[PDB]
Parts: sequence; structure tokens; C-alpha cells
Amino acid sequence: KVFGRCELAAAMKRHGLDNYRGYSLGNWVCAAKFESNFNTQATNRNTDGSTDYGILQINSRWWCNDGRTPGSRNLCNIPCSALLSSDITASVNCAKKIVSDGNGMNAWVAWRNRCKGTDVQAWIRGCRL
Ligand SMILES: [Cl-]
Ligand SMILES: [Cl-]
Ligand SMILES: [Cl-]
Ligand SMILES: [Cl-]
Ligand SMILES: [Cl-]
Ligand SMILES: [Cl-]
Repeated sequence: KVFGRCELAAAMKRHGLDNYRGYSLGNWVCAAKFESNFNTQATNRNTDGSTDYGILQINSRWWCNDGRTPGSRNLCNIPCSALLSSDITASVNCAKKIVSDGNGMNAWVAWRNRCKGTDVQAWIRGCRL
């Protein structure tokens, strides 16, 4: 599913991401924009042989099982395929664990390089939330 911007903002808000670990909704929408272009089916192979999955490009090295990432972990206890669903529940639940891991949203390199310190409220402008 390719979410619309305000459609994704609403879904994230309903699942309790707005201000989760102090990160406003615009931060999460901005991260999704640059990680996936709001496409739940996005996958990208990393140099280390792990893969990133879904709207927030969650990596198989630590967070989900894809059966092809050596000496990995599965800290969200989910198949990486669950991160590709039209329903963002698994992605959101796993993102909450990631952003609680100690470096906050810096875990998402694209958030740090493209969202951090920017006017992220622009990402929810116009939305009926
Ligand atoms: Cl915001
Ligand atoms: Cl990740
Ligand atoms: Cl694996
Ligand atoms: Cl699995
Ligand atoms: Cl959803
Ligand atoms: Cl933080």
C-alpha cells in the first residue's frame, strides 16, 4: 500500500506514535517519507547482507526474521514480511521498540540526515488529525 501523507499521519497517530519517546508526529511522517516514500512494500538490501522492510525500513540484523541474515536477531518477534502489510500495526509496534533502544530516532540514518532539526511539522500541515 502507498499511503497518502495525511493518511499515514492519521494511522501513526491512532497507533500512538505522536510524541512517542518525545518524537512529534511530523518526525515519524518525515522518516517514512525518506525511508519508503510511504510504500508499505518497500525493501532494500544493506551492504552487510541484512534487509530493511516496510514504511520505516526496519532491519533484519536486529528486529525481524527474514531467514537469510546470519547471526542476526529478531527483537520484534515478527517475520520481516509482516512489516510489508497494508496494516502498519507491526511496523509501528516494532518502531516503538527501536526508538526506545537508546539513540532515539538516530537509529533511522535517513531521519538523522534528512529530518532531524528540520521543520518536521510541515509533514502534517493540512491534515485533519
Ligand atoms: Cl510535528
Ligand atoms: Cl531498523
Ligand atoms: Cl536470519
Ligand atoms: Cl519468522
Ligand atoms: Cl494501518
Ligand atoms: Cl531521544
